[PDB]
Amino acid sequence: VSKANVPKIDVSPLFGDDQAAKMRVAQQIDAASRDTGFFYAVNHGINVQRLSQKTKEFHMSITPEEKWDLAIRAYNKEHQDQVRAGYYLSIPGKKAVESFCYLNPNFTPDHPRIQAKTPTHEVNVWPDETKHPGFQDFAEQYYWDVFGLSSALLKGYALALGKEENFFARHFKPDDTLASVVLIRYPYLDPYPEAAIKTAADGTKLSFEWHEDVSLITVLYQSNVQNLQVETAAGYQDIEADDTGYLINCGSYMAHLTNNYYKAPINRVKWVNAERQSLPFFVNLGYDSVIDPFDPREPNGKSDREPLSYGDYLQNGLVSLINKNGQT
Ligand SMILES: CC(C)[C@@H](NC(=O)[C@H](CS)NC(=O)CCC[C@H](N)C(=O)O)C(=O)O
Ligand SMILES: [Fe+3]
Repeated sequence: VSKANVPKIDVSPLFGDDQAAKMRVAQQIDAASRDTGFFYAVNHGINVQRLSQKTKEFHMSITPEEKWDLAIRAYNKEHQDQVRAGYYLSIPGKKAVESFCYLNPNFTPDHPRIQAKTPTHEVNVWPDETKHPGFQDFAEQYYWDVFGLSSALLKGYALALGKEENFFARHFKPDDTLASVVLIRYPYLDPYPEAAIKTAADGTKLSFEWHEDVSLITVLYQSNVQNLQVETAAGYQDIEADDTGYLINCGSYMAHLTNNYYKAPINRVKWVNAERQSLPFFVNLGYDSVIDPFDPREPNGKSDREPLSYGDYLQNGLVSLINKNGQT
């Protein structure tokens, strides 16, 4: 098994006003997006030490009672509105992974999309404050911190594609974003449940099978345990861990709108028997966001692909991913 080329890109110029320096970051994003599809964003300004500490404190203290009370509909029939947000339970002996997903904190009962019952919009559920002091405040603050980094990254992707820097970010707004955070715990288990280990076609033991990401881009922090692989024509390559950087890649919405010029890399999660954290932020636009496709390979830039509404894309992508790779 070879190792993927995953460059470490200093993204700090994307927060500034040095336009030429931003173009030099964009060039690196372009190069990575045309190669394996992944890069590490470094010098990003997020305190990832506190992110990992606060996330660990939550995973390691929530009780079974609290998990039922927060559980998504797949684990608790009483919670028919929780298709996305809430707790995703492990199944001892069968399923090792567990996680907590939350959405835009601005999705309240006031919100027009909640009042209209538009799919993919939900009001977040939270544990008891006294049982988890500071957790909700940390998690909401983190949502906006990673939103800020993601907006910067989107300026880099726009410039990389020959567009003005707001081409993506203009659709990425705090009032309507469908972006999500998932706080995933992959546990150490001895013995490890065989049912929680899948065997790939190439014989590799996996915790999550091959897929393209359902996102515009994915902005991922993981603890320092190597696990991810990306598919190339020459086979799967290992993505090295870097618990100081954010692992970035394009999702299938980007592949659609660029006429596959920036592909959505196929990736999978190797089985590793080690306690670790996986904390993705899925950069999703608003429900009615439509980006007009283009083809950077063509002199005239024209694409014949249909503009896709982001909400319909997300609803179908999340359902399909559950159908293909299982309820997480
Ligand atoms: C590879 C990581 C991103 C992570 N995998 C994942 O998070 C996988 C593959 S991208 N993603 C999903 O299952 C989609 C979760 C969407 C979320 N419930 C929501 O409502 O928005 C892992 O560690 O398994
Ligand atoms: Fe993925």
